[PDB]
Amino acid sequence: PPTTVKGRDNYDFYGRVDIESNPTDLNATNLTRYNYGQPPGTTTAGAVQFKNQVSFDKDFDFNIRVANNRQSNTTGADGWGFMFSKKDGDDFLKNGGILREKGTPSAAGFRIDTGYYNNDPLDKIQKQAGQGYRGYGTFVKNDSQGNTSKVGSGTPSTDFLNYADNTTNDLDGKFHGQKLNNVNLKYNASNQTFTATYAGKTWTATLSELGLSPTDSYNFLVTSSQYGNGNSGTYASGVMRADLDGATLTYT
Ligand SMILES: [Ca+2]
Ligand SMILES: [Mg+2]
Ligand SMILES: [Mg+2]
Ligand SMILES: [Mg+2]
Ligand code: NA
Ligand code: NA
Repeated sequence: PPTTVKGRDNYDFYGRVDIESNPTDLNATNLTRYNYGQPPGTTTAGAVQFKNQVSFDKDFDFNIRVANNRQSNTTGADGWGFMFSKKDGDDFLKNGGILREKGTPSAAGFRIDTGYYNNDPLDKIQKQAGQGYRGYGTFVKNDSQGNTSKVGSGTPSTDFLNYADNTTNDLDGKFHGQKLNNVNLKYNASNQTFTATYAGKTWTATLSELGLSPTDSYNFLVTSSQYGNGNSGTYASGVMRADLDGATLTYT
C-alpha cells in the first residue's frame, strides 16, 4: 500500500540550503532556503533529497509551495529543478542538475527556470533574455552524457512564465511568483505519464520521453542553484524558498 509523507525529517540536505525560521515577507515559518549568503558560482547550489527511493511501476505525487526571488533573471537564482536521479545530492553538487545546458547524466524532471545563462541553448529558444522576471517551465532530461534537452509538452509561447512581479496584493485572483505557490509533480503509473502544474499552467511528459527506467529505483531531489552568468559582478541574493515542512509526497 502507498505511503504519504510530510516532514523535514524525510529529507537530507546538501549544499547551499538552510532553514529560514521566521521569514519577514511571507506568511510562513521554517522555510527551506537556497542560495543564501553566498554569491553566484560553481558551488552555489543546493538540494533536499527524499530519504526513500521511488520507482515508476507505482504512482508518485509530490506537492510543495515555492516562492521565487523577486529579482530579475540576470541577478537572481537559476530556478527550481524537481529531479529524479539514480545518484545522490553530492552527485548533483559535483555534476549539476536540470537548470542549465548540462548536468548529471540520465537524470530528468521538471524545470522552473528563473535565471538567464548566455550559454544555454534552451534559454535562447524560450526567449528568456529580457526585462522583468522572464522565465519558463518545462520537463527536461539529461542524456547519458549529461546534456539537457526539453522533452514533453509545450512551445516557447506556452512554456513562458513571469516568475515574479512587483505587486503585493493578495486579492486579485492571480498568480504572483514571489509568494508561496503550489508546484505539483505527479506520475500516473496507469498511463505512464508525468504531469506538472504551477502558476495555473500544466505540462505533460511520458516516462519514455523522460528516458527513465520503468522499474529501477530513483532518488527524488528538490534543487536550486545560482551558478553565475559571466564576471560583471551583477547579482542579487538569489534566495529561493520552499515550504518543505508542509510538502506532501505519496509513493510506495
Ligand atoms: Ca535559464
Ligand atoms: Mg501580489
Ligand atoms: Mg511561486
Ligand atoms: Mg511511456
Ligand atoms: Na499591488
Ligand atoms: Na546567493
